[PDB]
Order: sequence, then structure tokens, then C-alpha cells
Amino acid sequence: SWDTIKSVCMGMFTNDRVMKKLDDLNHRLRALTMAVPEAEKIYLLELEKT
Amino acid sequence: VFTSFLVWLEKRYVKTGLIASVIVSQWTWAATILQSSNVAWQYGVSGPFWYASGATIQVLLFGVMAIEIKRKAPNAHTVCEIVKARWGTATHIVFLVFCLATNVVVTAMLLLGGSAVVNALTGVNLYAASFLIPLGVVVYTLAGGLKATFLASYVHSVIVHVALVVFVFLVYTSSKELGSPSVVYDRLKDMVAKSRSCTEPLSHHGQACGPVDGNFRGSYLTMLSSGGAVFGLINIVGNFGTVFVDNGYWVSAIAARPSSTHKGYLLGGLVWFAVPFSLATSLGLGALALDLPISKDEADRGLVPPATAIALMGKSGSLLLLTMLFMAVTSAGSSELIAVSSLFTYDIYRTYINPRATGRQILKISRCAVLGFGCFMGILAVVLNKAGVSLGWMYLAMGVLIGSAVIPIAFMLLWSKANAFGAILGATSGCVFGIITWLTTAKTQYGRVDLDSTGKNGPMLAGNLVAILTGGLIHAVCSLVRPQNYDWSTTREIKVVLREEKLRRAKAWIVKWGLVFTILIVVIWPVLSLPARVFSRGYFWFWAIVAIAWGTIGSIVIIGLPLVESWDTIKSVCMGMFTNDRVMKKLDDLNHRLRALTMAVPEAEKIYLLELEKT
Repeated sequence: SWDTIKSVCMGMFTNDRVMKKLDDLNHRLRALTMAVPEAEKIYLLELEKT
Repeated sequence: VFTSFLVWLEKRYVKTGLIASVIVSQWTWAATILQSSNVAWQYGVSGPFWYASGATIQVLLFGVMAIEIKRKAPNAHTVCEIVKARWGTATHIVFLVFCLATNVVVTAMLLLGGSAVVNALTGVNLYAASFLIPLGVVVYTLAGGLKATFLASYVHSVIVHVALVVFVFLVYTSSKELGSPSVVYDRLKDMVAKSRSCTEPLSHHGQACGPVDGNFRGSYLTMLSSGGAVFGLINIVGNFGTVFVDNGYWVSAIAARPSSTHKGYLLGGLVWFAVPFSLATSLGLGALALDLPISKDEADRGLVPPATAIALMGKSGSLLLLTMLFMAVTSAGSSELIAVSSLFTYDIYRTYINPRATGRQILKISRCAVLGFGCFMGILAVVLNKAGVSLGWMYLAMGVLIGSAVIPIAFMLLWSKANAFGAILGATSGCVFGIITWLTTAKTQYGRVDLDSTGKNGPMLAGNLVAILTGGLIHAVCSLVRPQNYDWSTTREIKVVLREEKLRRAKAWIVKWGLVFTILIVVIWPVLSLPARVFSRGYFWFWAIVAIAWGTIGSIVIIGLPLVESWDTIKSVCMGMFTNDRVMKKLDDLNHRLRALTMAVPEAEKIYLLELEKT
């Protein structure tokens, strides 16, 4: 039983659980940005401005 | 596990400064730390110089060889593959047995050196330690990959150098016995006094006393010693064998890209000079000053550095020397286990047994040859150890056996008129002639053939010279009758299972600025110091200051330049551990993406404002 020990160790000294949950939000919001026609364009108009 | 942790850390958060640091690590083994002090204790000051000079002209020239590796037969794996592709099958076994013999001799030296030091330092049984040494160098070889690289080697060169500065700043500045270089000069002039009498029982036979035979006026401070110019002539011949036949250096010369790092070879060949020159002058001459009771047969086993270290700094110095030696021995034995494992897999499991191997079986066999050869060296190190064979006897003899096949490996990379079957009678006549001459010279002038008679500078030189010249002579004579006119095209066709301009420029640079330091260190330095017949009270100060400066400027460069060259990686790793910049950066992406969504929907943005003031 080494997968359980590895999961416990990675769940204490690191923050893989927090990082993994933000990726779900990013992936979900990518669909929303791609769905609305104008919004995506605005995104580009912001990305270069900064 | 330290290297594994470091590489995991580097992976989680994704020239001429660090390739110089791997040449330093890949050329330092146990004989550098142990045998260098032996000749210093035996011959005075012409020992650490002659030892570190003949062993430093090879690091330069091998760079030229590296060029040919990337210009005449690329994407190779070993050295026997090139001769297999060039001169057929009649030579692939004759130059495989020799490549195995060189590899076994080099590691047997490591076993004979590492066991003898740990024996008379902690009380561990000699025969038990002689077998358990090639087990920690096998765990390290397996756990951590098989083709270990930069990050590990850089650690080896820091521990070695951080202990070199201690053993000079102690013996020459900070100690309470020696203290200053002046005291060393005072002690070194008392041992050669003609009024000294040390017959029985005042001193035993074969020890440090009286006037040294061979030196000028019998002094420990001279460069006119005849017993140091014969050992220098031997060290040159015996190191052409462990650089051209080891096959552990072609592995490192294949994974090296000399197109943009030729300066690294020159840089690594100048900092290494301070490892056997700044340590054999402090721990080697520090034992001669203290009049420590060291027998001749005890220095031949490499036991002068531990004696000086213990007598100067007790337990702490003993532990530091043990740590340095055991960092030097494992990192050098791993390079031999890897060399012999790839010598058994890519040379004979695939040209004769299984010509259609895959990526799953190759790894399997190059995982058990490590364990098999590792457990065979542990056995061979017990048979030799119970024979009176010492580290100082194999070093002076390793050029006699393998030195024959040194010329017909350079002919295969730098001469088109090198024919076939010539190396058949050039690499076989050389070995037998050298051994025969060695034995008859050791027998004629002493009347007995034993380890005490075949370990002197008389027979060893007469064997090394003939072994390294007669093979080349026969090969050259045979070449002038049957030309080959090899186009160097077949060797370029091997399975892979403006560029020439850069290579030519790099070769021209490494020949010009490389040969300008060989002349200045091997021909200018001894000649310009010979007229000082006996070192004065001030010239020795210059000689000691040069040694101290060389061991601190280079030691600073080795530790610092890799850090400065690659600083963005260290900064990224540091910021990825103690801070949370990665988490904060990812929220900004979400905020920027959602700003577009809030700006797109007309009403929503307004509602946002109606909320912001309400709270």
C-alpha cells in the first residue's frame, strides 16, 4: 500500500489539492469565454493593454 | 536521495561555467587523494608537481577527441562500436577484452585504496569492507537513473574543494604545530643533516631519515631529484591508457556537445591541477615535518593523508577526510559500473545475441550487469588484498598491461591510412613484450621476482616505455605496406536506436590555447626553477603561496560560477517554495477572464455597481 502513503504525504506538505481545484474553474470559465461572441474579443483587447 | 529530491524540486517548478565542473568531478578518484601524497612523502617537492602535470595534459587533448566524436561517428554508445564498424569482427573482441581489463584495473585500484583507509581509521575488518564497498556504489548507480548528469556531479566537486581549503589553511596558517610555512622549511632541513644517525634501533630500515638517494645533495627541497623524473615519465604513459581505453570517458565525450562548450574543457583542466598539487604539498609534506613513524610499505598502501589528518585534527579531521574520500570513490566507481554495463549491453547482447532488442529488454540487462560486475569486484578485491598488493603497485603497473592498445585507438580517429589486422599484432605483441621485459628487468638486477622487486621505478619504466612504443611501431610499420584510404563514411552509418565550420573553429581554438599551457606548465616551469639548486628560505615561501593561491582561486570559481551562470532557475525554485506566487498568479487569470464576461453582458455590469456601493 504505497499509493495511500503517497496520497497522504502529498496532501500534507504540498498544496496540490488547492491548485487542482483552480484548474477546474479555469476550464469551466474557458467554455463561458468561448461561448459569448464579443467577450472573447474583449479579453484579447485587455490582454495586450496590460 | 539528495540528488533525487533536488531534481524533483527543479522539475516541479520548471556552458563554460558548469561543464568545467563535471570534468573536475569525472577525473578525480581515490588515487588522486592517496597516491599523490605517497610520492610527496617519498621524494619531497618534485612529487606533487610531477604527479599533477602528467595527469593534466590529457584533459586538454581529449577535447580534440570529442570533436571527432561529433564529426566522424555521431550518435554512438561505446568505443567498441566504432572499431566494429571500421575494422570488421576480427578486432571487436581483441579491443573488448582490453577495454574490460582497463575497467577492472581502474576499479580494483579504487577498492584497494578505499578499504585500506577505512581499515586503519575505525577498526572495521579489512576483508569485510573490501566486499561491502561495491554495494553502496551499486545502490547509487541503480537508484537515481543510469546516465547521471550535471546536478549530481556539481555536488561532488563542492565537497572535495570545501575540504581542500581546510587542509591548507590548517597546515600552513592556523595549526599550532606547524603554523607557518617558515616552520615547515625549518623541519625539512633537519631530516637531511649529515650528523643524523638513525641505524638500529633509532630508526628502522626503509623510513624517512637521512639523505634521500637520488636528489641533489640529498634534500627534500629541490626539483633536480632523479626519483621524481622517472615517476613523471611513468605517470604520462600510464594515464594515456586510462583515458583512451577506459571507455568510461567516451560515454562522457558522447553526451557532451563541444560545439558551444570548448572553453569548458580548458577551464576544467586548470582547476583540477590544484586538487593533487595543493593537497599533496600540505598533507604530504606535513608528515615529513612531524617525523611521523610511517613505514615504506604503509605509504605504498595510501595511508599518509590519514596519518597527517589524524595527527593534526583528531576526530574532526579524520571524519572530514573520510567524507571527502568516500565522496570521491563512489562518484568514480559509478562511472565505471555504468561504463562496463553499457560495454556489455550495446557491444555484445545486440551484435551477436539479440539484434532486434526493444526499449524494455535493454533496460533490464543494463540493470543486472551493474549488480553482477559489482559483486565480482567485491570478490576480486579480497583475492588481491590477501596477496600484499597495494594501491601504489597497481598505479605503477596499469600502464604495462593496457598501454599497448593506446596508439591503435588514436589511429582509428585521426589517421586514414590505419589498416585492419594491424592492431591484431600491435595490441598483442605490445602486452607480451612489455610483461616479458618487466619480468626480466625485475629479475636480472635484483635476483627475485616478487611484489617488492616489481614495484620500483627501474623495472616499471622499462616496461611502460616498451609497451607504449612497440605497439605503435609495429602498427605504423604494417600501415606503410597495406594502405586503407578509409573514407570515414561507414562509421557514420550507425543505427540511431555551417555545422562543420563551428567544429573546425572549436578544434583550432582547443589546439592553439590548449598546447600553449602544456608548454608553459610541463616545459617552462621545471626548467625555470631548476637553476635554484636548493630552495632558499624565501623561494619556498613563493612555492607555498602559489600552491595556496591555486587552491583558493580555483576553488572559489568552481563553487561560484555554476551558481552565477544559472541563477534564474535557483530564483524560480526559491520563489516556488517559501512564497505563494503560483497561487496568486492563477487567480489573476480568472479575474481577467471574468472581467470580459462582466463587460459583455449589458445589465450584469450595472448590477455589479449596484452591489459594490450597497456593501
